[PDB]
Amino acid sequence: QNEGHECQCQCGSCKNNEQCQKSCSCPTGCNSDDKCPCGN
Repeated sequence: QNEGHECQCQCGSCKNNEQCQKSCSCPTGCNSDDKCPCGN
């Protein structure tokens, strides 16, 4: 499915890969590379 959730993380590292967009494992707060726990 969208095995993560709606990522929407304002991190460039997120905001590029539609993989993480739906398959990201970060909290809503993740809008900073510093605090990007994303497995993509």
